[PDB]
Amino acid sequence: GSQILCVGLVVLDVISLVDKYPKEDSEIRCLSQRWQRGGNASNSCTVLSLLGAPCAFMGSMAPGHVADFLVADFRRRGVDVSQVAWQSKGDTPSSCCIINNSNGNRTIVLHDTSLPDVSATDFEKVDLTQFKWIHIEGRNASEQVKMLQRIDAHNTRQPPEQKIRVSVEVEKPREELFQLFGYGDVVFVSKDVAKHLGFQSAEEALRGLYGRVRKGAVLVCAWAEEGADALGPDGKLLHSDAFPPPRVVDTLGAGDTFNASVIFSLSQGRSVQEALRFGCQVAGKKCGLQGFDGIV
Amino acid sequence: GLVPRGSQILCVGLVVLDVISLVDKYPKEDSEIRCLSQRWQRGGNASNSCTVLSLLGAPCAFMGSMAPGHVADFLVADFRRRGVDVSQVAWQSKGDTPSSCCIINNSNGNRTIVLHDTSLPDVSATDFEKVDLTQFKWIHIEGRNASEQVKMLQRIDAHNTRQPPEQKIRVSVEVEKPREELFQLFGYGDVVFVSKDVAKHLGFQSAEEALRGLYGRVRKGAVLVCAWAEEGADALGPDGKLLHSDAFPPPRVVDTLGAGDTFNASVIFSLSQGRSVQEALRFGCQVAGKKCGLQGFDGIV
Ligand SMILES: CCc1cc2nc(C(F)(F)F)c(C#N)c(N3CC[C@](C)(O)C3)c2[nH]1
Ligand SMILES: CCc1cc2nc(C(F)(F)F)c(C#N)c(N3CC[C@](C)(O)C3)c2[nH]1
Ligand SMILES: [Cl-]
Repeated sequence: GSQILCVGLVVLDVISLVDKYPKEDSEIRCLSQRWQRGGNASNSCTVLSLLGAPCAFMGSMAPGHVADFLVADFRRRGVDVSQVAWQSKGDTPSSCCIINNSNGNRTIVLHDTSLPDVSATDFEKVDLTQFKWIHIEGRNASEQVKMLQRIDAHNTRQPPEQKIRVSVEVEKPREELFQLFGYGDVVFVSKDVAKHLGFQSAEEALRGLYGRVRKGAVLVCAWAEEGADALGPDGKLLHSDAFPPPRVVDTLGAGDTFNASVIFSLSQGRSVQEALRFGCQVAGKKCGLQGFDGIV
Repeated sequence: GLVPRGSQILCVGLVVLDVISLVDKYPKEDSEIRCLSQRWQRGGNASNSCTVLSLLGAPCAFMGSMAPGHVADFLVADFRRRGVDVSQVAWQSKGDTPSSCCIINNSNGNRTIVLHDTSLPDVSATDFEKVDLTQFKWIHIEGRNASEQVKMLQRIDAHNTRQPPEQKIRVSVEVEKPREELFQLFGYGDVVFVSKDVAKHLGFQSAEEALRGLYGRVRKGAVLVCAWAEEGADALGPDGKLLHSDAFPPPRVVDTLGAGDTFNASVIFSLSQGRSVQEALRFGCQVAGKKCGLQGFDGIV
């Protein structure tokens, strides 16, 4: 088990870099434009690859010239596309990303093409013996739970030595996804999902939502400039201060850089404290760079 | 391939990739929202004119700046989809192929635009010097880099001087942006298009006021054309006769985006076909009117 699998989205991010965020009905002119391979799992993959970890992407892709750019990006990164669930009905999703240069804030206007999501069926044809770790980006909850149950089942039939570690990301404040809370050894819950539940801090969110996690699972919550916090079976709250760059220029994919760096550090067998710190470290380095090149 | 001699209408100007999103509410900074619909459209004045000329049944070619890439690839395949000849493109070593982001609010209809970057250089007089003019019957220039286009226009004038009247290249100019640098372009071309917005910024309040007020700026024998949306369009020749055509509005107005370009290309086409300035104004108004009740350019003819 040498690879890390990331199940989720691949999107074409059409990035416009603005000197100030536009006012409604205004006609701003951007400083620079760029095309970049997006989607949470696709970003985590980039980050993992840059960190030296052999990784594989699994997500739906619609053949076309857009997919040709995305696939070429994965291949240039060394991201294994073999497990890609190629669809026939639909187009590859795209998004319009306004990056405010003065603060690094990112505004994503997503076009979800209604492409069929990766199903338990697509997941059943996957050889789980090559994977050290598997990360699922919370989208089709009910169907992903079937992929999650399939991993638990494989793990029981395996020695503690060659067991697959699982991580789950709850990013959007969707009720269907709160069932995944749930599964996986490491559960990543976004600051957005936390505020949706009436939690005003990462520690509030952790203490409040730990009940919802599997026995032995680590619940992780990043809180932008406030750093990130973790809560494991011991009940001890772990915290990492952020690593902000002096000039924050691009936060697009920062949360993904966080996730992949926590998964990476924990995959390398480091403490949750060390992994929390490293997550913040790599996410913070990224926030001072455009794209993902230069974080290591 | 082999283009026959004096057969094409050339359009020199912008090509841009417009990514258009329709949203429930305008997105606030640092938010990940889902759009209702997303369109990737080929825009730009000379670009749009080419599309219309192709639909009208004219062999047409586009000359604009593009940088090799995936944005250029989408635009070149859209050009070809609309039968536009793309062999005159000034391919660039530095800069980004223009791409604009438009956010349309559902609840109020207001459009927020993130305009393309300055990075890509315009078509130059040295870029235009390389073109063998003989395959063109008409050359239309969208006013942008005025100093440089003036030399292009001087070049067409030079070419024309040494040709029989039956093989002389007719020329048109579009001054659409209210930029000072452009107003020198009035003195060039056989047909001069002035926009309602340019006319207003110069103090004019009607097509009549604009044509009578600016006809002095044109060269001897030129036609100065001004379309004023719902008020129709006027043309003014060297005879001093102010021509007019009323607008031909559609039953319900769908998309007005690119209708000025549809008008321009239709006036050019009609004049290129040997029709009169009055017959061309009319046709221009008819085609631009039909376009307004249609989404995109699909069935304008
Ligand atoms: C309000 C938007 C925003 C600003 C910002 N700044 C930083 C900085 F500390 F580096 F300056 C980080 C980082 N690391 C960060 N996020 C991105 C998601 C995250 C993993 O929770 C941390 C941020 N998010
Ligand atoms: C204020 C926005 C606007 C509405 C509108 N409606 C029409 C209609 F008459 F068809 F209803 C036309 C036309 N033809 C038109 N313009 C767009 C450029 C043009 C060549 O001057 C004509 C319009 N512009
Ligand atoms: Cl422009």
